[PDB]
Amino acid sequence: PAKLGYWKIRGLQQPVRLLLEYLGEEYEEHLYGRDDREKWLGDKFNMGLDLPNLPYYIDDKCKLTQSVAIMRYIADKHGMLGSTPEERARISMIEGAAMDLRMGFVRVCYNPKFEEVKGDYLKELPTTLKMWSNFLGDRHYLTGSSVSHVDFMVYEALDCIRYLAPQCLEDFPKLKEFKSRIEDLPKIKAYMESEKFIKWPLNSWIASFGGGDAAPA
Amino acid sequence: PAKLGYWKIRGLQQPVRLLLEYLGEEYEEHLYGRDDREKWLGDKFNMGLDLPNLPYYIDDKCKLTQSVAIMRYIADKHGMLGSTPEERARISMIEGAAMDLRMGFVRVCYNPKFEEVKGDYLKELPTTLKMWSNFLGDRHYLTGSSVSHVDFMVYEALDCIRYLAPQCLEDFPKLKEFKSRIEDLPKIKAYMESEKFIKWPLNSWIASFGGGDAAPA
Ligand SMILES: [Cl-]
Ligand SMILES: [Cl-]
Repeated sequence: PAKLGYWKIRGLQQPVRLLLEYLGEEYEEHLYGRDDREKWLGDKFNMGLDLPNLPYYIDDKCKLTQSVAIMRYIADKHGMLGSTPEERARISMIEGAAMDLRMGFVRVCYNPKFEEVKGDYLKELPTTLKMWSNFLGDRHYLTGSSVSHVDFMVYEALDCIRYLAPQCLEDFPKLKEFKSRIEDLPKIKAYMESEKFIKWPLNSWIASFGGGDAAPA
Repeated sequence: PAKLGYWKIRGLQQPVRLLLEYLGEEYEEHLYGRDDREKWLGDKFNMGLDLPNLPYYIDDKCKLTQSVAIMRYIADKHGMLGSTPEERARISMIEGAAMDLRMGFVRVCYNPKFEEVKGDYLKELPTTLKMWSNFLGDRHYLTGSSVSHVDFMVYEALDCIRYLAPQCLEDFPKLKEFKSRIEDLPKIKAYMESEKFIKWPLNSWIASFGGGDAAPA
């Protein structure tokens, strides 16, 4: 199997987890707990990684860091990246916008004054969600009728964002719909129920939101 | 034949500018000045962009946002992205790491309390550089002996960073040589000496650092 590693959090790794599970690809993941930082600092430079970082992916053929590069590699092996330069670019665009969606949630959650700036993120949030809703249109998924790694990225961002704004998707039922379609996919549903599934934390433990040891309610 | 658009700043667009200039590709860019926020918002949803954002790229066969997606499209047309899944993935990794290098500089430059957080950034900066230096080794460029879009990304991040830490490259002569090699590139040197070159600001005008209406130092 492929070997992966990350913190025992959702973060940037969830979408790759989801992708692998969807494709039924075999993997084992080394999970670094909250108090394993020092442990990583000594694996970091000894796995043969060109640009050491978390997450990583290691198999017989390839050694990789950068979560989207990892997803893209897995997808590339299954011919999922696009058949033309314009198809591939379009997927690269959705991918980058998806990262923006996730990272916008990172930069609000890692504010030292979180409880006094969440008011503004949430104000610009509907505009951002409207853009995604419009882009989806009547398609089942972001790139057409087949699932793409990009769908797992957006899915994860949406499932995270709703912990802050639980009702954010009420105005965007095509995004809600999209969200459930992903959750209801047989391999994804089975996985979301499994022992291996990580539901918390969203971000690293130290974040003002999306961290800690338990979800808020 | 190709139409682009961005703020009249360096930011995320420089590497695409550089790439186009290097490849001798023909293009014309709409530049939004500091007094043009509202001019952009009036264009933002009127150009047929699937996911409206800055920068954008529009031509005969394709409309795009996301700067790296744009660079990847241009590079894809010239067969520069990799011949195998593992080659393509490794380029995708360097690309992501390059974005981390640039964004770490963003994260410090837009930080409300700049002079306070620059200490920790400048503290970590050598470990990051050391990583890039080690990855480069004796190669002329990041992916071998040919120039990649990835090289322009790292180049731009390095040229930006030295305005915050002017000495940072002296412990790393190979990176220093990489800088020169790119600047020495015939078509690059030319564009950099042209009237088309945006030299400042590095980030948006409003940043704590790399900002202002012009700044020699
Ligand atoms: Cl399934
Ligand atoms: Cl040249």
